Amino acid sequence: ATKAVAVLKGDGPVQGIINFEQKESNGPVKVWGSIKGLTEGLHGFWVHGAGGDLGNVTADKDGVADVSIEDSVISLSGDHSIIGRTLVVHEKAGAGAGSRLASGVIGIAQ
Repeated sequence: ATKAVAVLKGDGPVQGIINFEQKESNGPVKVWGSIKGLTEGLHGFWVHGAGGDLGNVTADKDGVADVSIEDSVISLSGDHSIIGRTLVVHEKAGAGAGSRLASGVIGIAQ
């Protein structure tokens, strides 16, 4: 199997760590992670450039956001291994204009 981890951080309160997983070169890439600091509402937090663009993420009263969804596209295994890409977040979904609030990097779960 293959595991991937990426540490994201905005300025101070904004912080999270998205985890990945793969069964084979063309296995289903399980998307799930735990973010915090954000505000109650949607938060488009995915890997820009790669094929891992999903809807948005939901936060809690204390910003605690939980991510748990399945999507076999990026495929972090084989020739099209997304492993080594960059992750970011948008100010809001359906915005169009807004500098990335945070930024990270995808890599094997050392």
